[PDB]
Amino acid sequence: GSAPKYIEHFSKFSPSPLSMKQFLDFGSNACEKTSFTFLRQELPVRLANIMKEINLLPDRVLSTPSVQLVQSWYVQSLLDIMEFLDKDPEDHRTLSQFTDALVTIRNRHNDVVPTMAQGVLEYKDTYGDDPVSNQNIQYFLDRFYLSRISIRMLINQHTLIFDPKHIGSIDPNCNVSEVVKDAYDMAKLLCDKYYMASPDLEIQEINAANSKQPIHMVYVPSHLYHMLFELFKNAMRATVESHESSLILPPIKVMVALGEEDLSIKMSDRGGGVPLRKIERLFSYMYSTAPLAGFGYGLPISRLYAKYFQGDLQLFSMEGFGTDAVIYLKALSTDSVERLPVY
Ligand SMILES: Cc1cnc(Cl)nc1-c1ccc(N(Cc2ccc(CN3CCCC3)cc2)C(=O)c2ccc(O)cc2O)cc1
Ligand SMILES: CC(C)c1ccc(COc2ccc(CC(=O)NCCN)cc2Cl)cc1
Ligand SMILES: [Cl-]
Ligand SMILES: [Cl-]
Repeated sequence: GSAPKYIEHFSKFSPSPLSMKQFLDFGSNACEKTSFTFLRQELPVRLANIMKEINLLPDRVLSTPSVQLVQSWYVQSLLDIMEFLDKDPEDHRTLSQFTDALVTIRNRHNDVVPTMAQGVLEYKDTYGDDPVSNQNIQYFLDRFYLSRISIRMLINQHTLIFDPKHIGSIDPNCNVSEVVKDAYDMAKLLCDKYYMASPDLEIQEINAANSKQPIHMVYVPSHLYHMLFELFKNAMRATVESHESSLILPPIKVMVALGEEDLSIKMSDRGGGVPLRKIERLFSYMYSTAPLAGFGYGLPISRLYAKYFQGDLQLFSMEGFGTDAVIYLKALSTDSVERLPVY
């Protein structure tokens, strides 16, 4: 076969990060031909850059089953997309079978998260959980997962639009507070199910420049929902379990602030907090892997969604009181550009 030749060829290119504007323009919308000619080049590039990094893991990680399995999905996926390079953009049947091909590739990779987690596990028992192993797992999986978020983004934008308000998974007029309440409502529903007490919500907006206007942005609301959901679930558990022997149950307070460049979402809880020394481990794939806890993408992945369009997600706590979690997002669509791992 040709996979090592392909990987090698296409890893010579750099991925091309897109901005919200580039994304919106792809989606308003007859330029299917153009998304196709873009993607049949860009996907192999992104696949091959990440595939190259996987193949440079030491052989005692690389030869484990979990990694072999995902390596075979990547090989197959890239091969699926090769078939279209010499194919004819004008032939409407080329276009339809390429969409079929993206969906098949999306389904194929759906279970990477639990697959990789078996690899982390196997490595922990098999070679240990020393700080140096931790940094390497961190470094690799943040890049692997960021890369994966970016590919799904490309693919979702194509299949949603080439099957008037929403542009695939981008909402150009996303009402942040609305996404906050929806994620609260959903986490409350689970909290009430498993704990039979749930905090309330207080939302406060601060629109610095337009004191009274509701706060809107261009964003991917499913991502924002993922992050808000994981935060609510954590804050609820902290709040509820820490106030079991007490009657008052503090609310979870969220502030949504709009600056000139940041759009910031703080979620404040009175769950008793975490000492400073234990905070980093909440972002560690390795320390948060062991053979309400069932729901959510997790902290480390929620931070990647934030980073993905040049934002961040940070935690700061006061042991004995509670924790603030903040999502930092870029306010302006012009500063929202894909952040892709640097190969
Ligand atoms: C990471 C995670 C994943 N899945 C779920 Cl279900 N829970 C968490 C999670 C982890 C840490 C936290 N802790 C520490 C904590 C505080 C209070 C209790 C309750 N005690 C515990 C002993 C007695 C009552 C337990 C733990 C936070 O301080 C915290 C972290 C992130 C966060 O976003 C918000 C937070 O409040 C909160 C949630
Ligand atoms: C995500 C899964 C697949 C996973 C599981 C485990 C790992 C671990 O990867 C390690 C572990 C230790 C070291 C230090 C070292 O001794 N390097 C020498 C290299 N021979 C380097 C790397 Cl790349 C990565 C990814
Ligand atoms: Cl990163
Ligand atoms: Cl932090």
